[PDB]
Amino acid sequence: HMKKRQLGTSDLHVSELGFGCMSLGTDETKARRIMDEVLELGINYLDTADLYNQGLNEQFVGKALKGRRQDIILATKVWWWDPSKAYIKEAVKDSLRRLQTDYIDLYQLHGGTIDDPIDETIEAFEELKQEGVIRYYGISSIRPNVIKEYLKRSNIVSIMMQYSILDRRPEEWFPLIQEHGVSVVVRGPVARGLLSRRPLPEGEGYLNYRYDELKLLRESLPTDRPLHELALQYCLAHDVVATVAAGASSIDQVKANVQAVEATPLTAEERQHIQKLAKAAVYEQHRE
Ligand SMILES: OC[C@H]1O[C@@](CO)(O[C@H]2O[C@H](CO)[C@@H](O)[C@H](O)[C@H]2O)[C@@H](O)[C@@H]1O
Ligand code: NA
Repeated sequence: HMKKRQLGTSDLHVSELGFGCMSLGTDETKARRIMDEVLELGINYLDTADLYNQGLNEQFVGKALKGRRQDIILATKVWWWDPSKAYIKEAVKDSLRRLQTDYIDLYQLHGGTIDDPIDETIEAFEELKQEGVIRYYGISSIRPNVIKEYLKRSNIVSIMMQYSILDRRPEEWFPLIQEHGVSVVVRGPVARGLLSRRPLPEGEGYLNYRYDELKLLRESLPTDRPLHELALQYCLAHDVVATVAAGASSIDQVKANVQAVEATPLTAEERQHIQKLAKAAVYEQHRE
């Protein structure tokens, strides 16, 4: 019942819910148990990169892939900052060794800026792709100047962005991304718990929302779906979004995310109501 979407123009067909950001823990047996359940739910997209400062243990994920690697789409990212070709090419070797596999499906640049050596970076990814060490590459960025450079100059297939009802800054860039045949991978779709059952911490805001505005918005949003489901479905209602990496701290939370993603898509009345009710901010920094 887990649907898939094409990632950009690539041959990667990713589950609409992806898995990432878990302390799979200290015990291998239980980590493998968690992974078996993730895959049983029809999730086929595993991103080992840190999201909100938690990644996936590559040694454990490697052991979970045993016997089924061909059916899983594996993503990773690229201490001493060294922005060279040689660094990008050497970093992926480490992940491959830990993962006990010989290719990565999607290799993603984190920490990019417009002052980086952009041709060198693109060349490193293209050389890895031509050699088959990776199948495709992408970036993780909320900087429009970085995004525009890689859309114009490279063959990225994906951009990972923080995106939710409460952070609609990405939407400005969706037409440009889609015109280039690129997809968005979403992080933070539940706004780190602000679009769930957890209390809004008193007095605290979120981006350009004050506390009182978060309270009013929770209450004014449609109530015929749980808020968590409305949040995930709002992200998915945009064709540019290929997959959402929602946070989880347990198998029960993964199962809740799966149930929400497999719910009925938003209609027009629903998506429009949300667009009108929620702020539509833009990025202030790194625009050009
Ligand atoms: O204030 C003008 C205009 O800005 C919006 C943008 O969403 O609200 C921002 O400004 C308010 C007044 O300073 C803040 O209370 C609010 O937190 C902030 O987002 C609009 O709501 C408002 O019309
Ligand atoms: Na614009």
